[PDB]
Amino acid sequence: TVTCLQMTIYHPGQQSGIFKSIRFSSKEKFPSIEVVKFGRNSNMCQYTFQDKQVSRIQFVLQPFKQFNSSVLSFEIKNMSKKTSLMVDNQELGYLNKMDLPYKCMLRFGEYQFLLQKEDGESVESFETQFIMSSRPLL
Amino acid sequence: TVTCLQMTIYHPGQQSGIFKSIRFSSKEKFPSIEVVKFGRNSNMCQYTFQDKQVSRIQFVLQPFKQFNSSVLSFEIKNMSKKTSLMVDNQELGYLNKMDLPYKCMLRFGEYQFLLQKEDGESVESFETQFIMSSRPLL
Repeated sequence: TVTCLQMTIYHPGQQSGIFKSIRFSSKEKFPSIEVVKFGRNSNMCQYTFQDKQVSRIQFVLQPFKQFNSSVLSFEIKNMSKKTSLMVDNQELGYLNKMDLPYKCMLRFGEYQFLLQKEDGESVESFETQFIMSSRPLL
Repeated sequence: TVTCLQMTIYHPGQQSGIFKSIRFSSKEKFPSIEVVKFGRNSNMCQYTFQDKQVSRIQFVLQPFKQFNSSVLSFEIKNMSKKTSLMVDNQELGYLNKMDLPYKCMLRFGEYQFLLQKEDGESVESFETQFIMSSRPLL
């Protein structure tokens, strides 16, 4: 099995088309070499948001392995200078990083990201899946 | 002033042409967005080695900021499934990571890397410098 990071995302103005370029429901597979970027720039970020309130690159997610663990984990790093990044009740400034648990909440601007990791056997590949939440998450 | 990572490298086959692609003595600037990659593949790594005992991508270096401290630090992560990576006295398997102190020793295969962080005040970019050592470092 491939480890998939399910991301349930919400924004108060999500119907405006800020997720116009995001492909939901389906799974997309990445190699373990990849650093997945989120932001406003389509040339830099794999996942783009049609929103001027989001930095050119908002933050990045990359897979890693905890010591003597045979499965993937994910580390996050804030790439935004003006906007902070809330990993539950821990605030991340510019170029701050943190190892994500199995279940955590992401907040930046007025975006809400529910993050749940479902593990697999693989360590050389991971998948992502986006689900748009109709109601707020908090 | 920019934070520079000075890397002193040693390998007994350094005269054979392993380092014919590495520009020594110079400084090279990198944005804080970029993740530095070392390995055998010239299309996947910024700094490449001709040795066939080096994996496609040996390991990665990326900048970040520890909490409170507004100066750049560096995280290393082994990208080699086969060859383990030694940071001072700690072994790193595939996708194992570790944050580097100002001065530490890297070791993979027959390679030896001396890493020293020369702090600058800029957090928007960093620089690298390669120094060759006639004598082994350990």
